[PDB]
Amino acid sequence: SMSVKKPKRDDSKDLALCSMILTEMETHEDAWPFLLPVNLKLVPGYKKVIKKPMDFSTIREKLSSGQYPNLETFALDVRLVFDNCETFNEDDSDIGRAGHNMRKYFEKKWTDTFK
Repeated sequence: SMSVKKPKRDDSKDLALCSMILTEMETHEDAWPFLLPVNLKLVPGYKKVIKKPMDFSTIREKLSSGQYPNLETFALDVRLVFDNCETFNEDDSDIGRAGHNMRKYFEKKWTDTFK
């Protein structure tokens, strides 16, 4: 509360470490469904159904231009990528499996880096 603060957690490496994690996700073999925005002209249903589209390229631009105020807003956009994938794709499809694999990959790097 006012003039009463918890000890200062060092956040000075967060930017660099989120960039490294994002690099690792970009270079995973199963990243191909997620590298670029879904083409809303060519994919029927996507625009109406997925209220907040997200992809790795868009996360990378936001990261590079100071649009994440902290590491939790970064993790929210990564998870949005996988939540959207589950909304639109069957679990037993190549894309559906890609999304489960990538979420698992991400959540392990996140825990090992920050928890």
